[PDB]
Amino acid sequence: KKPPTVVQSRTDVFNEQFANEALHPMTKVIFNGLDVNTEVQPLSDDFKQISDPKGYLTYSVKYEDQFTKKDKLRASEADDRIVGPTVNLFKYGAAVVNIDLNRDFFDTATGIDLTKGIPLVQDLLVPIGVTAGAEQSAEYVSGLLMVLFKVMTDNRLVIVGETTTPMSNTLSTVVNNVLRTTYHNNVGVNPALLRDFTQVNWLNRDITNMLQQAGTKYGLGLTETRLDYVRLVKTIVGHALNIDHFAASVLNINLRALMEANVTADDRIKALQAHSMISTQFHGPNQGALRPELAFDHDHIIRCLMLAAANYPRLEGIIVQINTGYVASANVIRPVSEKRYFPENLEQNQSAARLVSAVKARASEADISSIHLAIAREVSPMFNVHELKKIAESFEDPSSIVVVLEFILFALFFPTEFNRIKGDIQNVLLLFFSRWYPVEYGIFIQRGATYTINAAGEFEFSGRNEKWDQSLYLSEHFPALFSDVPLAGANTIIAIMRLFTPQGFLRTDDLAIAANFPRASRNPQTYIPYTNQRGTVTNEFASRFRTIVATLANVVNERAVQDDMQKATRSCTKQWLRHLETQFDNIAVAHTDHLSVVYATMSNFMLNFTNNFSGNHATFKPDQYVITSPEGSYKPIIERQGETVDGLTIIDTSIVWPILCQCTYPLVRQSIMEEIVYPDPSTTLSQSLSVAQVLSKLTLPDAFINMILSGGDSVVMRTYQTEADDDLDEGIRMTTYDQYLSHIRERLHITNVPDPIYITGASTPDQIAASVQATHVAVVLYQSGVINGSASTYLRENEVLVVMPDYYDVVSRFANANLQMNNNRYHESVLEIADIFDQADFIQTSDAVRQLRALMPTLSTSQIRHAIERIAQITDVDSTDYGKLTLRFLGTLTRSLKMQNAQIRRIRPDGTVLRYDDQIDIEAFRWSRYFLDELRLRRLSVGLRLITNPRIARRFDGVRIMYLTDDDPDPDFVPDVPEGYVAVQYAHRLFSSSLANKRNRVTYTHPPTGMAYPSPTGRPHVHMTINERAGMSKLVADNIIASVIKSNWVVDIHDIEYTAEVMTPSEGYTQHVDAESIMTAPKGKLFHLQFMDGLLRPEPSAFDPPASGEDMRLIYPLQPISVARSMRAIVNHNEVDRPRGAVAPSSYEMDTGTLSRNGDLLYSPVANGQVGIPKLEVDHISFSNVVSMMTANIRTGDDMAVERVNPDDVRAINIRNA
Repeated sequence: KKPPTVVQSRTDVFNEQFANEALHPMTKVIFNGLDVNTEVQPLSDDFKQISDPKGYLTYSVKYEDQFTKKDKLRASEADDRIVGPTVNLFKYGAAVVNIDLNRDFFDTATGIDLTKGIPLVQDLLVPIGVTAGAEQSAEYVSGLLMVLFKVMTDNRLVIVGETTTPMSNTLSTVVNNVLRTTYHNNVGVNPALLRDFTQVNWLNRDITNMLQQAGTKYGLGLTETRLDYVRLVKTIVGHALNIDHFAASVLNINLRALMEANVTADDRIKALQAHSMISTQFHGPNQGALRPELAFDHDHIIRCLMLAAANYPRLEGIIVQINTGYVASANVIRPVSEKRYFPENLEQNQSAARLVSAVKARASEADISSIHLAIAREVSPMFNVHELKKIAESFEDPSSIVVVLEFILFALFFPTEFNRIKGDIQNVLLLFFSRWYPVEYGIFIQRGATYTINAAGEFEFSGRNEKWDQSLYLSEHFPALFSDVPLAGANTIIAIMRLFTPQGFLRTDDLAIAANFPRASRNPQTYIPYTNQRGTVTNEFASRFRTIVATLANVVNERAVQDDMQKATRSCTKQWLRHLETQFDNIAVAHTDHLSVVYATMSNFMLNFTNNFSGNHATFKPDQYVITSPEGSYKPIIERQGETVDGLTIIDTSIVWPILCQCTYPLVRQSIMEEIVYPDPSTTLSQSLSVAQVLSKLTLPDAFINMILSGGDSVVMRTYQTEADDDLDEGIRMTTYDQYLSHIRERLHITNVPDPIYITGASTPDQIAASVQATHVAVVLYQSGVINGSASTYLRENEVLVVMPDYYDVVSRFANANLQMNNNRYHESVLEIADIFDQADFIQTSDAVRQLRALMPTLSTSQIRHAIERIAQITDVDSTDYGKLTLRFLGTLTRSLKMQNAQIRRIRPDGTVLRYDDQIDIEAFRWSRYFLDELRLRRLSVGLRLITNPRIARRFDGVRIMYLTDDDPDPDFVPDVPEGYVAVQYAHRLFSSSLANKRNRVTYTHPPTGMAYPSPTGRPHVHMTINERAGMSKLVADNIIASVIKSNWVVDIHDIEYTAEVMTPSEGYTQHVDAESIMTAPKGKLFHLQFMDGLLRPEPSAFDPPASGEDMRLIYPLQPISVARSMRAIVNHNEVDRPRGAVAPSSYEMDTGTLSRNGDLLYSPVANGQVGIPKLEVDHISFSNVVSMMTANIRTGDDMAVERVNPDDVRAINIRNA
């Protein structure tokens, strides 16, 4: 390579040993403004800032090609921007008008295909174990998941785009009563603008009839103007757009939570004071309420950081690397190549040759990558359990007291990292005491080598001489040397363990709570190792080491004279023990003045979210949270698995020998002044936001499918009937105890209810009602005895689930007075968990999600895995230039954890999952709200009203085969079953091959008569109902469709799926559907039937010679087709005033109404003194709404500029109390 010219490298060692000082900062000019040095990024990249909003539902028109005219209609020049694109979409000749999902919002980038009318996503939920072409029907059920997913993640926030203001004398008076003084250039399309502009007379009459009612009042444009309180400029205007109320409700939730958060851009200063030095100052710029911002979400970030520690245990390497980057950027400890482990004329002394082999064998070289790592491990959270670097000592000589002095200095410099490995230090120290104090060692062992904490606060010592392992750190056993309980006879061992006590204080996170940062406790309190020591002659931290060595020089003296070693070999020990006295006085000025303001400001970072230490080694344990789940195993947060970050778990206690001796500090040298480097906030702020932005959207498809399937779990019950004339559901509902133990009992420890009562036969129904009113699920437990006839009347009426231990003679447990209940009279049916449980954010029991689970196929724990990997393929998350460095660091595995009804609970150190406690855990752990944001539950409730809308539910099931003529075509015509038919359920027992007339024929047997009907000609009038269509022969299906044409049967097939597009008579039928595929197809094939609206057919001339053929029609629907129809046949008939069956638009489509103070949309009031009906209560669809949009004077989420002022002296910064 290079290596340069060893003369030039000999002056390299001379250069880096004798460094100097430069860089005077004075310039120094008058500035009559605000001297901005740094900029601040926004705390939450949350909102997009689109200008013209696109709705969820838009109009769609299929024109009839003959009556229409393909020109653009030309109104007046001022009206063509308002009325123009409406009359060009509802142009004269519109056959049908359908209301469907918007294609350029639910575009091809989200994988939703809206070509066939319904949403269809390809490979989200595919049923397994079916025929290879039977997955098409399940795409609708997985299509509505992605439509619900896009509404939920719709973070748009409308800014006023390119509006225009017309003159009032340029618009006609039929528009000038409508237009509210301005309008966007993209006005959209809405049939209320068709008033006095459309050619069609009955449509112009029906819209004039509706807009003159009291029930509606259509407007367009500016309604509200929230002028600001101080600057007097307009901030939030409400424009009455032309947009549907499912998209206008989401756009108002994004504004009602941005402007009514009342946290400005100046609260980013609170997030800088945490990520900078203590008692620094930030000035200006006072941007006020014209620069709003979301509050930093405390409940969500601390909820995802408990998944991110469980799924990704390499997260400890992220937070330490961010904390190491703050230590190395402070220039806090700088190594040098000059050793001073020994005083002058002691290393070459022959007496201490046994001593200098014990200090130079422990003191490693001063590598800066590990001293900075040792500081940063302290305030960091612990995820992998730290274990000790193995120290092999036998404690033979009195010069082996160095190893104990290694542990004293490691207990004072790093008391937090002393606690995490204090047990493996006992494994070394029990070889120390057992070879120096053998009389008092056995007195200590007979009490115990470990102890536990009793519930009554006592110390239950075990009594077993056990070597400690770093597992048992998570269990209830403690190291027994650190109990600080006096023992009679062992007074010396307890006295030396009083030298490992910490010398610090307990500082609350005052700058982190006010910054509203994530914390995993109630009072976030960290342990700073030593108090700032301003203005003292004798340093009160260095004087602690005076009294430690004064005890250790009596321990090493009694060990020396017991084995009558030399006067010289003992004097060289005590000269070395007071050389550690002198070298500690030089650095205790610089630890307790310059480190104690670094450990203070590192305890306020965003990602240092746990308590590290309390102040007592005898009682403290880390709060062991887990991610519990009833349908899986709990994954602990703090969990020893040895998964290193390549040297992060191995704690090296030899780090204190370079810290004590061969490290120069920026306060020891007074004589130059170092001009202490205050690090900038933006390096550790932007590394903490980028991690908290990546993992906030990392379990985002993990959360969505596990929110829909939250109640998808089920139990097995039986329904014992107790009277006559009962159905399958009425009766006493009874399940087994093992079915209760696996599913229902673990969900009662989550919902925090008492145990249900044990009814013993002698239980009145006012006792069972006491358990149902307390435990909110209707579940009681059986114990013994015979339950009286009084309580059987209560369990029948309220459907209370009774839990039995076994199904052994179950009627004998009830006092069956009616004698209708029998051991073989029941209906073994399922019972979903969502049907008996209900909480706010635990089980989604809403009526929208209730329907989708009935449309999903038989799922698995492998298809939920495929549905998560498919959503994360679609939505590639936002990833900054630091976030890509973290995602390929953790980095790949996520599917090891069940997320079914996952909550966050503590555990006992024994291993049992505790309940939620109102006074120990934080309030963000009681209900993990599907691990979602605060906003995206409010967007979700608008999305649930969009899925259960009948206007988009166009997955048509059920089909009818009949042989009527097609002379008046319309999709609404379900053919009526005639008068004298006989309804017959389909079964394979009916059709069979029978020799009839010299030929084997398929023979139908009519079940009311039993007659055999071999030919399909003389078969009776039968209304056959097919429910199965599975295992059906092809020859049988040939006979049935032959029986429809010949013998006029009506065949219903209820178990089919199809879509339907309403054609026009000029376009005609493009593609047909055969009757072979309508019978012999797999269960999940999604058909596409085309129906023709024969209302706009060309009426034939009166002198036309007639044609020959007839238009027949074989396949008919069951339910009304075109539920999405708004208007139909927009023409004017020449004989009659309005055409046959042509419909008028509903008045709810034209109603702006007002905007409520909460932010919900309201219709127009029907009378005075009446609050208007909210638009999300009814199932009607409104296409004009008031959307709260911000103006050009807001600028949500830009970089604001501050002034950082460094403090003057690093010794003048107070830490405690404040």
